Amino acid sequence: ATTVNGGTVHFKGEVVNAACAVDAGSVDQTVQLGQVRTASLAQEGATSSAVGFNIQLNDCDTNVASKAAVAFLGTAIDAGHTNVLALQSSAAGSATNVGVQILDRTGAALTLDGATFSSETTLNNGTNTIPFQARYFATGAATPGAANADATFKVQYQ
Amino acid sequence: ATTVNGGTVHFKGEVVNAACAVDAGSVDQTVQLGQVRTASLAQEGATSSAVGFNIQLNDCDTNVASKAAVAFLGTAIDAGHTNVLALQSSAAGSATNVGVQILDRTGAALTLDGATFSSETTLNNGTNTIPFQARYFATGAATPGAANADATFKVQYQ
Amino acid sequence: ATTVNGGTVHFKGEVVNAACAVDAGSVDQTVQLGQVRTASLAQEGATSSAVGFNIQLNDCDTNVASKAAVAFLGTAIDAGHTNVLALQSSAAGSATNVGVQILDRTGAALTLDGATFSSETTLNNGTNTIPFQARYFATGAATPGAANADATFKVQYQ
Amino acid sequence: ATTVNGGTVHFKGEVVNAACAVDAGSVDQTVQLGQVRTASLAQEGATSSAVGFNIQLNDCDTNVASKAAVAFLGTAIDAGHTNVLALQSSAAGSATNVGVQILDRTGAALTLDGATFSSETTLNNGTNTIPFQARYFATGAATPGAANADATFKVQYQ
Amino acid sequence: ATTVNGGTVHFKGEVVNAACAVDAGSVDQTVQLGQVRTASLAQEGATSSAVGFNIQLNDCDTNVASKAAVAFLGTAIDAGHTNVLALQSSAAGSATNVGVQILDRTGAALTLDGATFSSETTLNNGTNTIPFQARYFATGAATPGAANADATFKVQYQ
Amino acid sequence: ATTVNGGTVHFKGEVVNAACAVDAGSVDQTVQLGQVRTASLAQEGATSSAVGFNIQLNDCDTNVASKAAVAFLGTAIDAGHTNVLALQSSAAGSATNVGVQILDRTGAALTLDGATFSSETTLNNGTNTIPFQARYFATGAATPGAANADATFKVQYQ
Repeated sequence: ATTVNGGTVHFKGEVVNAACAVDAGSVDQTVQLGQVRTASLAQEGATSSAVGFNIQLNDCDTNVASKAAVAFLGTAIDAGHTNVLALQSSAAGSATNVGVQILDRTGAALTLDGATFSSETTLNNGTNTIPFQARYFATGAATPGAANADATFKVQYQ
Repeated sequence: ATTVNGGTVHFKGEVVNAACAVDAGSVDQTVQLGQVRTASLAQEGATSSAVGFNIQLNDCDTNVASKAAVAFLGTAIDAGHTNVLALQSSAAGSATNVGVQILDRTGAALTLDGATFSSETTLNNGTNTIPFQARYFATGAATPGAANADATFKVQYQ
Repeated sequence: ATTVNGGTVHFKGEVVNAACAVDAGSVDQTVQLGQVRTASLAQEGATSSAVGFNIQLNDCDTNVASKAAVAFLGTAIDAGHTNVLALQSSAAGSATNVGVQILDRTGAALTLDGATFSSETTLNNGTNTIPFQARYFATGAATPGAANADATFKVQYQ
Repeated sequence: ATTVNGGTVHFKGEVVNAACAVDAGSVDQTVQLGQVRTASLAQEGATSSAVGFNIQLNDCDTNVASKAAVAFLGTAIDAGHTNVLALQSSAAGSATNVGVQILDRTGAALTLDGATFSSETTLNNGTNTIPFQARYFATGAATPGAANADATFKVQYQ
Repeated sequence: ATTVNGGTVHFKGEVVNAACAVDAGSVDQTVQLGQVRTASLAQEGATSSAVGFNIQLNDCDTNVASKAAVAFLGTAIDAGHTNVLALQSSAAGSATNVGVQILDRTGAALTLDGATFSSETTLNNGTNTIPFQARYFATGAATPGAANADATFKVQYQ
Repeated sequence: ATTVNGGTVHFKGEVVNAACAVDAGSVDQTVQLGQVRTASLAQEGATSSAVGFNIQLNDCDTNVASKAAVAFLGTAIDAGHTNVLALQSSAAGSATNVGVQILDRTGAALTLDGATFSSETTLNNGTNTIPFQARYFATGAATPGAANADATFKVQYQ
């Protein structure tokens, strides 16, 4: 009887030519690292506790590819720390001398060039979960502030 | 003492003469369908796994109306596929022979003309959620690319 | 106390005896198609990915009219391609053998003469948005250059 | 090295002895009102929906002045409607019985004599923005046509 | 080897001499009020449900200032309702007798004169978020339409 | 029946002979730096917190090129600071001794001559995202004011 305007729906997705497809919950996931004390990042090379995040793969076909690796891309904090993400929230409130390190399943920090892939993980037919960890890395004496960071990843099927 | 310029706030809303009001989280929502392999859309009529999204109606009054239906409006991929959304992100990166198909609570695909309303759902006083599903539809051999799409919906109360 | 002259303000608008009124954001809008590779437009009939744009109608009264259609009027690239917009930015830099195609909600290219109206969209009282898509159309081997174009539209109410 | 003629650049500006300075984007701005229906302006005194626009003040010094007001100057539509702008685009095609009203931040229409100043908004050090609204005013039965208008403003500092 | 023109990037920001700095996500934010029924705004003085939004301050120094207040500036709907924002989207389609009220942390509606600051909130070193609410206010029998509004705010530190 | 003039639509884009094409959302994008305090920019060489932005590439073909680099072009603040964007808003109200630095994915600031390309990022078939950061740079004691800036970029494929 009465018809009114409702609104808009935006659909996001991608068609890939690969052995697996990234889950809808892994393409744009947010990782809450929590707070970290300055006393825990009081020197160069100091690290915080790790926070785990996963990249799920769906509809995997082991006949097409047997192993999958992930390479992360982002802004590095320095020219001597290529495996540490630079913080980026705003222009005023952000921690200095602090970055974010992404660790593959072997526990090694991945360099953020978009070309160095992590350790290959064998795939099974179906749903695959690749484990990663993230932590704060101190390039000096840390100062308080926001510690948000962003990165993109690509998956290599071989 | 010290007063500085802060910024600007924009308020978006609508006043409707209807039995229900669309929730602020449903008037403009993003649905992340994730990725789909090209191998899963290798023929005309192929479909992917469905992703659900809801349209929430607030402050519903059953004395005004008891049933609600939703009609979507968007560009169609072809004249032979009038229930398949055409992808629209940019001029370079997009999947070909692929479209987004919107499913109502009965599993049928809705016509994207803004005049074919979904199955009517009984309303109760207060908050009502109308379930919907979105998937990918292949009008041929799919090719890799971005698969973003947009559509608008209206709500009919009777 | 101190009075100085500030400037000038210009107001643009129209009064129409129609069922709806075009929104202020739709009477003069810019659509960013983005870049497209010459490799994707390497032959006659080649098309690019589509970019969407909407023409919003406000204060619609379904008693006056229930269906709305839109015709477009611009310079055609050729007499054998009457649905392709010719590019026009300057005298030096522009793409050759490239045009702009406007697609209505059925996915069909519209003739650019201001007399071939698109598919009639059902109207509801209040805000109405009519979806359109724009893409690049190759009338030959495309060559690099700017690809700016423009057109005027008129709305038919019945 | 080939040297060719390039063209001409014209610089516009003004040196003011005032507390603030009008932004380069506010000295000459175009306000797009959109379309309005004759049915919404079918009687004397009928108003349309308002469209907002701002006049921005830069480099404000509160030590010189603390309050700024704006007076608008233009051709009135009648002797009994001195706060309604007369339309002016060309000798034909303009709307009759329609005018433009500039609304203060208190919602009151401003007299278009260049001497009635608006509400005195309080200034802060730095960028300052004064909100304004423009709407269509019907002095009779509105007729279709173009509804362009122009006005000039001066800023009072005290 | 192949160099092409990419595009343009625009950087927006402000340098302030204040105890805090407004976050990049708070200087220009959109608040989605959602829809409201005319039945909920059927009389003068009727209010809708509130939608919350925050203004975030970064790099706060409690040594410089301990309390922060926010004053909003915009066009008032009338002269008796100086705390109700006037709607402004286009010349047609907006709601009538409907406004937007901004409520501070104490629930009181703020006068939109740009000089009546909200309740003082104590600042802590680092990130501070000031809670605000926005609701709909009826100045009579509400009529259907778009209900967009805009306002600017300034932050006082003392 | 009733046909009225609707308005104008302008299509903007480019045809490029390159390995990738810049996304429509990256050809002309506005990034919000936010506010920054003069206390954080109180000396030459002082920097602010970084704000990230991306240049998305679409329809990438790794058979044409495997790496992409971006060079930015704009007005430098001084002769000794060739990698700091000069602020440009208007004849009044801008900040002094403040500029914008665009940081490569390696964390280094880029020279703004349109010929110093950033570090190459490996490309994959399909959508590619190149990360960048923007911050404020002080060439002296910063003064309050607006801090808007502009720059153009070009992409090298090799």
